[PDB]
Amino acid sequence: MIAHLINTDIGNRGVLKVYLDYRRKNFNFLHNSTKMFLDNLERVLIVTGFPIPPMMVAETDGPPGALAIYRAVEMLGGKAEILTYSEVEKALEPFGVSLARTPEPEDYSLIISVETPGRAADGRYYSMSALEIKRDPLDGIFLKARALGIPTIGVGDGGNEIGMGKIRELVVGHVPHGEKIASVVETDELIVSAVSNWGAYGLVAQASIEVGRNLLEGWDERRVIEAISSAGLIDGVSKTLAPSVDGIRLMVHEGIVELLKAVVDEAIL
Amino acid sequence: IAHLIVLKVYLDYRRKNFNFLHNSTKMFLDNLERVLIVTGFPIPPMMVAETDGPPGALAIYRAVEMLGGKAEILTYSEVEKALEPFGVSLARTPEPEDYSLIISVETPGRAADGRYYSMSALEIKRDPLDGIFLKARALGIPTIGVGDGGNEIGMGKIRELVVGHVPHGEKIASVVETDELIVSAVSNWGAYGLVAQASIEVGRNLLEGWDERRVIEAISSAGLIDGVSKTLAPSVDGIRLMVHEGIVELLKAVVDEAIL
Ligand SMILES: [Mg+2]
Ligand SMILES: [Mg+2]
Ligand SMILES: [Mg+2]
Ligand SMILES: [Mg+2]
Repeated sequence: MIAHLINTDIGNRGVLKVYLDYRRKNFNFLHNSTKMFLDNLERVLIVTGFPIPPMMVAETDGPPGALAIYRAVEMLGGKAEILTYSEVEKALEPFGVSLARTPEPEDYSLIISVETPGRAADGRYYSMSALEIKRDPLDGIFLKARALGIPTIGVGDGGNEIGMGKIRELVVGHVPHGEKIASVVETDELIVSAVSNWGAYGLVAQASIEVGRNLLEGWDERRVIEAISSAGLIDGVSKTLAPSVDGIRLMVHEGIVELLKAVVDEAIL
Repeated sequence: IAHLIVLKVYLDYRRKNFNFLHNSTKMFLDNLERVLIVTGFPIPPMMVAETDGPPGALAIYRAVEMLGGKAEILTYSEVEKALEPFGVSLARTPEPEDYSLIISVETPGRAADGRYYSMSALEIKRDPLDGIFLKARALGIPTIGVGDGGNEIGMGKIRELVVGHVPHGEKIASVVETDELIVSAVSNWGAYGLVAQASIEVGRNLLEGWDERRVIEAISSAGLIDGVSKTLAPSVDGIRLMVHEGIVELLKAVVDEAIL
């Protein structure tokens, strides 16, 4: 089971307990997110980028997952665009990604978020340690998407990201500073995972099984993370230019991607 | 770890007993003197042992000795045959009191009516292996169980969860209790998780060198069948080796991340 794997025990009690409760009530959240995904591939807007205090620089968690989704959208026949901050744009350049310009919800068939800050109750943006984020927000377009009724999907691994507002109670209860940190921004479908990137791959993995083709094949976790790390995107925990994400080294992320590919291939045969 | 390792039964268990893997691990590490490991799960109608369990028993067996303890295995004859190549100590006329720890990796447990059932409610007709866990509990001897369906030794500890989630549950849920219980998708993974956890507790990767493919093909050739297809395929629980290899590699990396 993909939804389970992407939530593997990291050492982060919060996310795990959120997953347990969230899943007890929405057992098939990953599949539901996948149906919405598959049904609206015409023109997908993908948003990522999470500034990290005190520098306010974007981290390694989120961009890779976005890239993986983008790649899958095109393989399935749709078009995609990415909405992020400057550094993240530079980091993804080697991959020739279409960058969204003066985007309006109406223009897209689906808008997905991978590790993007979501407004808290007090209208402010917070990191997992309760440090206010100072930088132009990206969640604004989701509020408009929701008001227009345009399909929305959120991926997060902490409680403070876009789409997390759907399970705000779970965050307040299981995560530190949850009351002040939890985002209120809702999403039509939500994917919770231990590492946002993983949640992203899980979507692709499930889509792959739904379609009968492994859309994850070719993905080189190592290369992608080294590339964006080189380009200046920092690790969210060590807050340094280490080739890792969420304080975890590549062997673990690489292992999850490989198992995902394996599970997908098995299910397809 | 406790996660990487029916899904609804696990889901509830981890919510009720959040530290079941850690607690199992603690017990494991504090009673390595002489460990009795029991496996072997008959598959009706043939009543021949499957590929799920023995590989797990073997990995635990290896870890006990690497930690300075001694291990013995209690199983059915074909499983003995299958494990022979690994130079495993077999148990002879074993007594509860003789061990500091008794562990079960996918072994059938009596149901409420004293009989043994497969997850499909077919009756398992072959000599029990669970009696020693009943006496072990009455004697106060540390006991750990690993299972993946609800009819295995140790599953008695969460009987309420099995009767509710599993089909035929009321009839097949095992009554046999164990002090600590490890629930997992595939029992082998449950056993590996135990070793992976012990590894982290000990600052040493006890799974290093574990060759999943090697083990499964070996016991498969030896005669042990895939539980789901009931055939001589080199798989366990109807899942091909590459998924199991991936699970093991993931566990090894998690351990490394923690150790270093
Ligand atoms: Mg993160
Ligand atoms: Mg986060
Ligand atoms: Mg079973
Ligand atoms: Mg099994």
